[PDB]
Amino acid sequence: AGADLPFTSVEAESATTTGTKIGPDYTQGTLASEASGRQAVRLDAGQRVEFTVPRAANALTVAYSVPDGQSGTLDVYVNGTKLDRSLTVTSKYSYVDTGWIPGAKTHHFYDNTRLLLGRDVQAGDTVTLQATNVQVTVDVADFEQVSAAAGQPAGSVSVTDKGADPTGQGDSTQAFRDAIAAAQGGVVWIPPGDYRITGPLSGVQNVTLQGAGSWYSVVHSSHFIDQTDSAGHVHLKDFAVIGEVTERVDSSPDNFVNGSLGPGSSVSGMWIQHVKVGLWLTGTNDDLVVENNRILDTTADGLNLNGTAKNVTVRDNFLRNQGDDALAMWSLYAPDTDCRFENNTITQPNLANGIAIYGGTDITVKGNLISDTNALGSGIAISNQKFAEPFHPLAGTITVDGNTLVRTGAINPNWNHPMGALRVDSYDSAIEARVDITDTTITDSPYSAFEFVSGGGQGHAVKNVTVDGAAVKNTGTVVVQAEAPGEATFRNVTATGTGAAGIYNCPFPSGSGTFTVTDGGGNSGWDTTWSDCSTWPQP
Ligand SMILES: [Ca+2]
Repeated sequence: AGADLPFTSVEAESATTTGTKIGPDYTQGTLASEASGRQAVRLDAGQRVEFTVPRAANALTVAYSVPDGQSGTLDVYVNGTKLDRSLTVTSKYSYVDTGWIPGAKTHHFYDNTRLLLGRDVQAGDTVTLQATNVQVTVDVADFEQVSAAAGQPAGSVSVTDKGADPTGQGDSTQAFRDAIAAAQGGVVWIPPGDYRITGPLSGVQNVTLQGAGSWYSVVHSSHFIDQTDSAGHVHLKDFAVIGEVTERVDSSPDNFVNGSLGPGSSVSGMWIQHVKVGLWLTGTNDDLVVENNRILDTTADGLNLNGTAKNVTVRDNFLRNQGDDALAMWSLYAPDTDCRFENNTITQPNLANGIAIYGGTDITVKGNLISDTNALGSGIAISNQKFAEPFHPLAGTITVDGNTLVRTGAINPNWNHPMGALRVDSYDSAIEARVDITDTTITDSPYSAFEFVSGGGQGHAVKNVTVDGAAVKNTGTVVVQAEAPGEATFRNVTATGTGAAGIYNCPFPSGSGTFTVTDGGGNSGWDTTWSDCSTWPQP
């Protein structure tokens, strides 16, 4: 499961250090709770963490936190020799409050900082991070092989020929606009450099915007593309869009893409960071492919298909440190139809879900690796929670296949009751789609594995659900947390290390009916039921 990625992560807590390990802790609002693996290494200015390089690499991304209000640098050594550049570390993009979200606490403590090494280290080499001028809590480091900067394709129109400033001083918005107009049906080239784009660009259609690689062609914008419609055939490729967003303003489109890329479009090879939402997509995006991107450090969702999406594929992306659902489909206005989230890797959404499907028709969630979620969500949520109107509830077949969910689920502070790793939630209406949950690996869940709930207390049925094939290991409470009326069939679910019981079956509200668990065969390790519905299984 997960994205096919040209990098390998090494947890700081698995490296050799003179600092202090923090965690594990799942408690909402703690520094350790937002760390990958629930653990990190605090480095005083004393102290270093020495990583053994896991693979050939020439680039480094580090997830870290520094105290709010402070900033500094983190030195890098390779084989005991100090590199001549350091990582910039700051709290500027961290420590986000969302008081309007009930139950949310201050969050978003970490950030990601990157550096080309100027060297190509190899497996067995040592990369050491040394704190010098600020206390740095290091979570995890990614070791990547980044290709050399690509050359300009023949016939493309360079933004610098239209007046763009690759030193990042002047505003390049008009130059990009002029290049797009001059390269209709063709390619706009973004040479290596830093480009300030106050933005937004609109009328982006019939054009490829291509950089030399997301480590070389860097756009600095907090409002890059914003348009309600487009003729489509837009291809965004191989550049970075890095904003300066430090808060979540729901009414402000402080996003990389806001609106419509039109039909037949694609987004690939991008590095998207320090925005509110990476891609807030509405309207016509038929057949859009969003693939092989990194979306890091966003104060809200990584990507949301907010209605009308048709045959959109989001695949092979890496998402870390989103401020809400990392990937979401919200079928307002018109159903998202035949869309798929496939083979993505998601870690540490600060609140809410790894993947959330709210309504929609014939949706696939396949092959994703989702780790370390927090209060207010699940690893995967398949949901009829509407939030607003006009909403289109789940319809057709929802295919949830081949996903791996690691340390997902959390106590919701609004109930003091937990959300499970994977939930089906008949929040505002009964499940009228078929929901097929197959070949799921659920590992080290702090609470329950599978949850079936009508989360608003309205008593709508969770039904038409089949769970077929699962490897469930080290579940804190129950394999099945059944709190909605309805029915589901379970086959081929193998559980080990279940903390409390196989099944908790206690539907609410009283008066809304029973939930029938059908044992379809092949199940093992969870053949017990929690005896007392008036109590809660504890981890
Ligand atoms: Ca960690």
